[PDB]
Amino acid sequence: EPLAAGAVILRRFAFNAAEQLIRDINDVASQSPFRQMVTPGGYTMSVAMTNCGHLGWTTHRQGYLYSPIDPQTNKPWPAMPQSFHNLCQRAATAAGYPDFQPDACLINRYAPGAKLCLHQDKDEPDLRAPIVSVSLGLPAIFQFGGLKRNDPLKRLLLEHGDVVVWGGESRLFYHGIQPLKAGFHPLTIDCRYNLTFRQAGK
DNA sequence: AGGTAAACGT
DNA sequence: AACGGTATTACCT
Ligand SMILES: O=C(O)CCC(=O)C(=O)O
Ligand SMILES: [Mn+2]
Repeated sequence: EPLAAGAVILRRFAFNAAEQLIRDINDVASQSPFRQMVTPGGYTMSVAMTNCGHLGWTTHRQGYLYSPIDPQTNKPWPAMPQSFHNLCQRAATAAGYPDFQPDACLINRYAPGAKLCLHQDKDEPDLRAPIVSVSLGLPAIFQFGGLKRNDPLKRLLLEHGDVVVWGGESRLFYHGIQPLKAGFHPLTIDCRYNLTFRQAGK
């Protein structure tokens, strides 16, 4: 019944914290605005993104990279809000990863139709640390597979406040998001946000 | 050697 | 529309 070895879903874990989380997303984006990044191959992603914390995930021509500087503003990413950090630590603890210290939070925003094709999170040098993923606003279908792209997928609806954590044996599993269905949510109005916490540095 | 980008047709 | 090809290569370090 558990998501996978080392992996768990904490349904509605972030429900009570969500209004403050969303105020702080708005604050982060007021400094480093959401933008749709362009892949190395030249395609614009459907998800709009920004980052907070000491390191931010970015693409550039040469690949994927963590950087301490937002290439759009040329200034450091905004500091990680304490609300984000406190929620992360509680969720990580509840999921069995009490020692997790993220230094990076990638904020994804899904408009209707936006998706994330199956991928692995492998840009982090220390793969001992888990990923903590917090869903806010409109629901989305999350794909969670195995070590190989063709391993069979579990498909789970992720609703507002749901937190998923993966690590250990499932750290490098393929995962993704199916094209967002249009809808209404009273706190985000017409979108989904996802916060993805990582330990990106050493 | 090995790391690793990947987001159209059936 | 769920599944899988593509990187079965071309380039870095
Ligand atoms: O949006 C999600 O639920 C997953 C996001 C994700 O996998 C990523 O940003 O790497
Ligand atoms: Mn991911």
